[PDB]
Amino acid sequence: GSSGSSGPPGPCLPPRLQGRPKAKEIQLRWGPPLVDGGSPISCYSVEMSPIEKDEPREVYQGSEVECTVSSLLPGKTYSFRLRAANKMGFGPFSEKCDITTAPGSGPSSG
Repeated sequence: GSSGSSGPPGPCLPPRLQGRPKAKEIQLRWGPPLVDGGSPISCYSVEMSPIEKDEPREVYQGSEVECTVSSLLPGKTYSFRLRAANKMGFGPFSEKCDITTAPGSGPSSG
């Protein structure tokens, strides 16, 4: 029994830093939201921003729930967010999760 009308997905959850972060890169792993606005999600969007300065910019966008950010600074924190989109549109971002990159280290493997 329909209630009203479909729409964008609710506030998704914050991405969980996958494995271990890097100097200028970081891995994340999130999942599908509970409230898809009634419609089956289509694509997600991760907007990262340097806690230091409010400069949010879509760093990832696809159908997967796990990606790897790059072009960042080591020993520095970065507020990441998450948002899902459906046939209706994009919804609100998730809780800004602050993640501190690596202090800069590692062997020479290529």
